[PDB]
Amino acid sequence: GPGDPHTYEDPNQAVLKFTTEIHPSCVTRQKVIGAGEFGEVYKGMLKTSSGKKEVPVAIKTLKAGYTEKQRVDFLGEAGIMGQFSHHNIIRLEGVISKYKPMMIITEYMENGALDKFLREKDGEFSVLQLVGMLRGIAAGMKYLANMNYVHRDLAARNILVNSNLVCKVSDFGPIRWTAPEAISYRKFTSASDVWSFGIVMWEVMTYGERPYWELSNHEVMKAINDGFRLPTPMDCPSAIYQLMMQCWQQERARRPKFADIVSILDKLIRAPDSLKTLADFDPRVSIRLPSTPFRTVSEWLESIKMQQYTEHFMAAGYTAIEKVVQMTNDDIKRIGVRLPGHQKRIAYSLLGLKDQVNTVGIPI
Ligand SMILES: Nc1ncnc2c1ncn2[C@@H]1O[C@H](COP(=O)(O)OP(=O)(O)CP(=O)(O)O)[C@@H](O)[C@H]1O
Ligand SMILES: [Mg+2]
Repeated sequence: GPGDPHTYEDPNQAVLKFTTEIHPSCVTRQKVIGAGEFGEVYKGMLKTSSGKKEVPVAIKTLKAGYTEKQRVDFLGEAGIMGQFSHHNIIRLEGVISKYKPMMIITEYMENGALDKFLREKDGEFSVLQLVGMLRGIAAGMKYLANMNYVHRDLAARNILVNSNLVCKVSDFGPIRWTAPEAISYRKFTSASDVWSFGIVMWEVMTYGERPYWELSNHEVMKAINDGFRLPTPMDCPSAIYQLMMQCWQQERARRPKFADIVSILDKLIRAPDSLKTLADFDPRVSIRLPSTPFRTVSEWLESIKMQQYTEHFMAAGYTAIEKVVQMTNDDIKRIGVRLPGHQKRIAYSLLGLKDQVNTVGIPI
């Protein structure tokens, strides 16, 4: 579980260790329900034990004529999925790796992909019901982050919905969903997943509108890099749009963590009157212009790419900004910032931080 060693970089080993090899005689294939990258997807039934009643499943298959790399990549997804056990993460029943066709057998999600489901159900849920869907997705992502798993492809199309409307993250083992630092520098983290989650929030509250659909990919690239952002969906609580914008902070360290997101959404759901104030919706607006105070020492340090010293500050008792602004340049040396260039970068930043805490602006 969390904290335990994980196997995210060895597909065959994860298949061996974390999947149940299912005998083909236990699987009954029924109607086709989708087309995947590697082959058709079916609804079916699974006998897990000789003396047990069959249970409904989804059956993902690998197309005939596959290459061995396609086979490894296909089954590798199950090796990842089998390490997870959470209400909002797709549950793996097992795989067939010994006989053709290769199969991945999962719980059946009758309502399919969330973006398609919401378009089919346009306008038919309450805002509160939509926020509960987002809470379920966030809870799954909180679990993945705690499992030190970065998803990299979080989008409404990769959330599946079952008959009880439970939303579950899938797709283990797309510029409009990807954080700026992940596109430009390939820095994928749970914080870039949080960016994606903000996009998912926008997809859900718009009932499956395509993000930045008015724009080409090249225009999306300028938008995200320069700081343009999606405008509010129609009928979107201000608290929910403000959370989207927080997920889309340019500086990844300023984005909320998934544990924070779940707590925020829980508070809103428990007091649903908090959802009644809406963000101003103007149908003529397609994009917001760029937006023009550090909460933690870690945020401040990462803003200047000095996060490698975070624990050095904490251990010495410099755990808040109001403490940091009292630091001399010799204190920085004292706690272990040895490299002169790093001393200089922190010293200069502290000057600006001291300007900030001493700023006064009282309207009369
Ligand atoms: N457990 C499940 N229950 C019900 N339907 C499912 C399902 N798993 C997959 N599907 C259906 O099959 C479709 C495609 O499945 P899936 O997303 O796994 O293919 P894929 O993973 O190859 C796309 P990509 O290559 O972009 O990751 C889904 O849109 C979904 O409708
Ligand atoms: Mg997938």
